[PDB]
Amino acid sequence: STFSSLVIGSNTFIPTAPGYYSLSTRGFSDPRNQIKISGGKFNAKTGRVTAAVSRLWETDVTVAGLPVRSAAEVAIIMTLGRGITATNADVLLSDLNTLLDPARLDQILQGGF
Amino acid sequence: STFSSLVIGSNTFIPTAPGYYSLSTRGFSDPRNQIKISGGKFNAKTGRVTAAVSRLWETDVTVAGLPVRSAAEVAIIMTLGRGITATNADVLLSDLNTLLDPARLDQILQGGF
Amino acid sequence: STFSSLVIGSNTFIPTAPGYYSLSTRGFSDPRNQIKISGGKFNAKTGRVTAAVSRLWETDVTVAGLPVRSAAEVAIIMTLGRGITATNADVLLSDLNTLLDPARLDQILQGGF
Amino acid sequence: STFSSLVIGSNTFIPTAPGYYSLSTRGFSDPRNQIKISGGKFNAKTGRVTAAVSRLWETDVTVAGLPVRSAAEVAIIMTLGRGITATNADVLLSDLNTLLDPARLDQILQGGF
Amino acid sequence: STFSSLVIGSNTFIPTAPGYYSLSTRGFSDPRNQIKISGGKFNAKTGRVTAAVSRLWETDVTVAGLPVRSAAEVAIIMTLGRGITATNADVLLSDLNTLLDPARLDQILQGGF
Amino acid sequence: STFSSLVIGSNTFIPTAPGYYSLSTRGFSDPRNQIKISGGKFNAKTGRVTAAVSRLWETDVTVAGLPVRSAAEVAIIMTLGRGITATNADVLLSDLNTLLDPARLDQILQGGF
RNA sequence: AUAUAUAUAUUAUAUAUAUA
Repeated sequence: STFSSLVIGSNTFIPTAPGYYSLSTRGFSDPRNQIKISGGKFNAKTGRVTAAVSRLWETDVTVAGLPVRSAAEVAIIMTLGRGITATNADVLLSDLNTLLDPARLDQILQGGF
Repeated sequence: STFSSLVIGSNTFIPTAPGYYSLSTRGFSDPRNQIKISGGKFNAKTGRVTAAVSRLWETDVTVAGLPVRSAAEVAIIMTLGRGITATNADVLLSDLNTLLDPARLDQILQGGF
Repeated sequence: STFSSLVIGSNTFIPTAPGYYSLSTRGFSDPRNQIKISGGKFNAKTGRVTAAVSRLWETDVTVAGLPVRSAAEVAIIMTLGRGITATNADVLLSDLNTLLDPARLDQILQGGF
Repeated sequence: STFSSLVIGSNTFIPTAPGYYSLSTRGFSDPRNQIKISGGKFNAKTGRVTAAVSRLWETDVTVAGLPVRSAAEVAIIMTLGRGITATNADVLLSDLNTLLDPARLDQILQGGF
Repeated sequence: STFSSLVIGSNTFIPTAPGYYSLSTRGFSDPRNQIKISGGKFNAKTGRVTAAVSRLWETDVTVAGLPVRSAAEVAIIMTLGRGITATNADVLLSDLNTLLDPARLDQILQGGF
Repeated sequence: STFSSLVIGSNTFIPTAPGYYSLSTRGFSDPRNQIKISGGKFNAKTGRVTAAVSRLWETDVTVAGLPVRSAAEVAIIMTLGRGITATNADVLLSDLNTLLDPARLDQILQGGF
């Protein structure tokens, strides 16, 4: 609703459902490729604001000879006390995306502590 | 202590607690600056692996004229089905980091759908 | 029966069953391509005449590796109070067709409010 | 909310209520001129997505010597099985609008089969 | 997000939450400076439309030697019967703004009947 | 009681009832044109003061051929924490009256969010 | 008689399509 479109490089996401922005290429019965945004929740009790941006992707892969549609969800959840800047948030996120290369991800996905 | 250390640019994080890595500069009384990794959860019931990497940062900031220590937490939660690659995950995460610039982050944190 | 045939562009629909007009080409085992008209109903309680023109199209597509025939139905329903012209109705219909392009339709099918 | 505004020819419709887009000119006591969109509903049982776009227009006409406000509603209802494109739907809609001219519409409103 | 932006002199308000527009300068941790619009409620029972526009402003001020963040909210509630124009409303509102200068505002806030 | 009269341009309002100031032109059985002031309420619990100034106007309009007296009420409600100035109030009010022109009022009165 | 779907009013009212 509040964003007219979300652009990432070449890819352009149009808003479909409340909180939902799906790729312009993808049809309605095509595998989902989208972004979910729920944000701005704030309670005086915690003094902290909470928001969440999820990236959801589906791909058709043949596993054990059977074509199945597999899902993949990367959800970011932000909890920021008063005094924190959106810039602080992007810095922490950037730190995490730098930290997660496919090496460490394969190792963490099988159990890396 | 699967990872001996986590390096992000110049910043180096040493392991302290199980799945906890904090910056080498900081003290224990100093505000927290750290990374929590708990990953690798798999059930063949759903064929889905689930992992989480969290970034936690505290800063001493003056808010409305009063000195306060505030917390900021960006948590990534990955839920991947069979046949999704760690490369797919880094792609989706990179998409999210590119999407979240401070402008959109602020809009969403103030309530953006 | 009250329409001898319905011409739409290149295609010509002949009546088969009461209120049914299918494409002249199709054989009986071919997928259905038809128009269902039923209208003129008036109840004194509401003072509203009501009419409907449905369009039904089937196509053979492979889904989940199985060749299957799926359907697609677009139904227009007109409810008009005393003092409305058929021209008022064609104006409203034209408005809706100008409004619904494939992009907006995909959006609405994926959950558009 | 997912559409900032709907332009149709000269006229421009702004959203007022969830799923409602009325003409920007009209005041609150003026007759209603609006579009009602609600769609995206999918049930696994039928494998059919269903959506609806209604057009609602009221006008003030004297009937039986009494000035009365009467309504006129043209509702499009889309039911699409797996493997249909939004382009398939716009084609069917265009077919119906080409088909329905005022003459045929008057005929159908007066009882056309 | 019916209104893409609210402009008042030099100040520009962007939409954040449903019916919420905050100044483009401010951050989420920064004090609130915003406009809440919730309007258009109509029942034919009373023939009365009801709408509300609120202005919310926070400032960090030292009070009795202690730094405090204080809130200030001016809320307009319009209740209009059939046949009242939006022009009538702006006239009445302009009357109220002309009437409330700081002298009378202070007198009334200290208890003026 | 506390104000001897309220003057707005050419128009002069005399106090009639406690909290009530009606136009000097208007008789007692004439349509109401008045200002209601209730103000100064302050509780230590909230720390905030509340006041309210309403503008009430009635006009005779023929609707559906029947002459009816329609009401119109624009109420301002102020809630100001300690540290706020009456000048701050007039500024916020002035912002609102600048923001509400007949364009945006007609659009909000039919539902603008 | 069964199944599916849309719109109006504060559970009720109106309407379309598929199957026996």
